[PDB]
Amino acid sequence: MSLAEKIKVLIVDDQVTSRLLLGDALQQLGFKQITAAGDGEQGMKIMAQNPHHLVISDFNMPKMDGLGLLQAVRANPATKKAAFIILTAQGDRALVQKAAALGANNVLAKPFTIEKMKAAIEAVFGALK
Repeated sequence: MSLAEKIKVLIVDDQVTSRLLLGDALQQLGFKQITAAGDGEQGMKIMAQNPHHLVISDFNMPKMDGLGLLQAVRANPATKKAAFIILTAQGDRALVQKAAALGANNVLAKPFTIEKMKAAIEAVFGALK
């Protein structure tokens, strides 16, 4: 169609260390494509403007955090298939299901552990039934 792969990873964080970590963790995972722009908002338009299948951001001061992205997806079905990640000192499946049920396509946390991170990604990728 427009993108044989149409599988791009969007990772934008206010802090480099944060965006670097995520990009690093996902890097070793060989995600697909690391796309970062300004912030959730900047990365949202930059991401939407193109193909994407992952939306990970930090909690620094993004104009469009995980939830923010979800809200955007609700306006754009193009990113409605993009799984966003939101790392916070909360990590509650309740919030995940809350947003994930609010309309979000997929909300996963970005743990410092490869086990959790690999699991999250493994889910964001697999997401079978």
